[PDB]
Amino acid sequence: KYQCVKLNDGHFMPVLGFGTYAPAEVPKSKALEAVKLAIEAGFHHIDSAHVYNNEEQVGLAIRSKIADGSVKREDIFYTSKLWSNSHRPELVRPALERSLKNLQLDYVDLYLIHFPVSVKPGEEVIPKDENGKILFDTVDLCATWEAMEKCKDAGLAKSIGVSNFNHRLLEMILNKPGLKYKPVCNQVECHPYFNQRKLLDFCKSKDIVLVAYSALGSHREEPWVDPNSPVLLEDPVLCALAKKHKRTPALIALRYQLQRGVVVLAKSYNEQRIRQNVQVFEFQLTSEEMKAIDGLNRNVRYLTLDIFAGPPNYPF
Ligand SMILES: NC(=O)c1ccc[n+]([C@@H]2O[C@H](COP(=O)([O-])OP(=O)(O)OC[C@H]3O[C@@H](n4cnc5c(N)ncnc54)[C@H](OP(=O)(O)O)[C@@H]3O)[C@@H](O)[C@H]2O)c1
Ligand SMILES: CC1=C(CC(=O)O)c2cc(F)ccc2/C1=C\c1ccc([S@](C)=O)cc1
Repeated sequence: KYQCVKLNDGHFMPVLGFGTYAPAEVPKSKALEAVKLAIEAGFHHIDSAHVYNNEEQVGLAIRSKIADGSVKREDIFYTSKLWSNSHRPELVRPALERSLKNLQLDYVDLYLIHFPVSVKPGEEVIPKDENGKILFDTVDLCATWEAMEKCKDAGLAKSIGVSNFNHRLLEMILNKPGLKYKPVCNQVECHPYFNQRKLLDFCKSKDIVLVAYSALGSHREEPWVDPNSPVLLEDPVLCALAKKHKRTPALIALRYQLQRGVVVLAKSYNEQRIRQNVQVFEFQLTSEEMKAIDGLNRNVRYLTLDIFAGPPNYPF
């Protein structure tokens, strides 16, 4: 057994997920080893994406742990994400199918619209013209969503949701004429320096689960994250709580999200830290402790993805 939350489509999501994105100079071979270790350690939820260029490796890890008897498919919750070169409705299903072919899995547990800004179709994930300008596309995300809905009806994705959607964009889905399935989740950046209280409350009001990414304060990889940004795990309140509980500031940050009703992801490729992260289920924080962490909030967004800024659907 393991701790899960019931989603608004009746499916269940394990409340601690393993993040698999790593910076491009980390060999992709490391994702295979990391995901096996995560499963060994007790992660039952794995988070990936077409754009991470690791599905072949993450799929092999998963297949390997099923084929060797360590786990059944039904006790792995695997997430993929639809990349912005395949937002046009007729391209959605084929993108899910290529992900599944690369994974050698029959279905994904969850399939997300990765990012609301669309780019031109084709093999290149960031297509650019000869002058280096990103080739943006104009796509109605309500039509993208209908195509997602069909992928759920075909059984290829058990559940569907979104990522990096703001209030306006969620409403655009929620208020869609003929809407068949709400998003089960909105995966977004969330941590004690950016606690997303406002959007969290909105999502709760609509029974959408907020899935927190960069919950340990991000990979901090340039140029995507401003190296001047404060180091979350160096926070003195988190480090003092850690010290007090004989845990680590990472565990404190992760426990904070579980108690506030958020599903939390944690990436690590390091064997010790992978094992340590499942200890989030071994301790609890008091109301006073929780309030102290709410106090750390400071409007710090680490991951702007501002290479996609300009178009109206840029969410930040
Ligand atoms: N939907 C989206 O657009 C989106 C955006 C960003 C991320 N994500 C997903 O969310 C996942 C997590 O976000 P993310 O990678 O920014 O990083 P994140 O989990 O905040 O973690 C960042 C850093 O924490 C380190 N770490 C892990 N456990 C630790 C521990 N116990 N003590 C000290 N350090 C620890 C990792 O290094 P080691 O590997 O060496 O441990 C990693 O570099 C990604 O892999 C991806 O699946 C999705
Ligand atoms: C959407 C996305 C994210 C968020 C995530 O982890 O889900 C991400 C995070 C990073 F630190 C760097 C890139 C990405 C990214 C997509 C992406 C963009 C350009 C490239 S390069 C120019 O080919 C590769 C990937």
